[PDB]
Amino acid sequence: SRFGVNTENEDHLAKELEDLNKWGLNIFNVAGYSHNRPLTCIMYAIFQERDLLKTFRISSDTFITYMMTLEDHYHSDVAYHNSLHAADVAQSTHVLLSTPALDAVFTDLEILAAIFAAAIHDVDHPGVSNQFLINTNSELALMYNDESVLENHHLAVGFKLLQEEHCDIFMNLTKKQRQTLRKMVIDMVLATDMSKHMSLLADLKTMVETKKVTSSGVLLLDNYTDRIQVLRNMVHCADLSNPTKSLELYRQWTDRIMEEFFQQGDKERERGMEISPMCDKHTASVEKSQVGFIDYIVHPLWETWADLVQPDAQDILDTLEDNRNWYQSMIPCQGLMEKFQFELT
Ligand SMILES: CC(C)(C)NC(=O)Cc1ccc(Nc2nc(-c3ccccc3)nc3c2S(=O)(=O)CCC3)cc1
Ligand SMILES: [Ca+2]
Ligand SMILES: [Zn+2]
Repeated sequence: SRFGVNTENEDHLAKELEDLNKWGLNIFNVAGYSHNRPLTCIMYAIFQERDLLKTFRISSDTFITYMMTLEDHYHSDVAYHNSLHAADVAQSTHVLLSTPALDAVFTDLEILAAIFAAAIHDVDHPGVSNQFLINTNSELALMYNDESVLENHHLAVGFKLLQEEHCDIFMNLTKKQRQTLRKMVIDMVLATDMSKHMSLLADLKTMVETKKVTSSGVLLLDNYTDRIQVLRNMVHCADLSNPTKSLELYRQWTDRIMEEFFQQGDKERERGMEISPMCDKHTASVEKSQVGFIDYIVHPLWETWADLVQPDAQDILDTLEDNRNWYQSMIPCQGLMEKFQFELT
């Protein structure tokens, strides 16, 4: 196929894609059967399922041309922040959009924006933190004044690529649509910057305290401000959903991010940086740092999300608690979480 699917596993892929609308889709199998084109292959599936191609007159050719281009701007050598992660965040956002509490809430344009935002949110990620780029006086850091450095970059590159030959998937939108989508996308990607987590969660907390549903139990959002707030927390949840997938999947994610963190530690050493060495793979405690990560970041976010969508996210929340318990059981320089927390300042 134009996708990279051999006639061999075209049945394998279709069977894996039967769970396109599920939390337990396995995005790794999708990349195996697509020749490492998971982002393009899953985005195509998502757009078909939602009938977004026809709603917005994005021809297949334009969509595939843009997606394929987008996906090549992810770096396959970066262990976690590659096209598989982006594939996963998009597939995950696709599911969160369809939870019954969010049944008919969002316009097609809002759905288009959320999922697009998920696909581009990490494009051209060099595999290092914002703070690394800051401390090295990276051109990117200078360009965005050390503020949401990479998040700004992802947005820049994701829009830039619309301009390549037959890559403008938004060309048949009206001016008004394009301006609304853009503003929403910008707002969701910047919302994936971790130093904004706590302020993000502090507003989601509020939203829940005065939430209303229809007689159908569909959450009620009557002005742009509310919808974009839900949308941006949705994307950030998606971004932080690894620990809520099946233990088998979660551990693969953790393995990947730890490789990327350690690979960052090697660059810090190599380049002789700021005397404050992070722990290496012998000296770190990865398990302890996970439980630290889930208690401090992941669970408080997911618990508040589950509140908003009561009881839609319960199986998610229970799987989170099971996984926290598994990492918990496996527990025996500046540590991972110490380095994480210190660099929020
Ligand atoms: C901590 C440094 C290295 C400075 N990095 C950052 O601030 C950027 C950053 C990038 C990704 C994460 N995302 C993740 N971060 C962690 C983690 C964070 C701090 C201490 C120990 C672990 N674990 C996981 C993830 S994940 O859900 O992606 C995969 C599953 C486990 C957090 C932060
Ligand atoms: Ca990011
Ligand atoms: Zn991400």
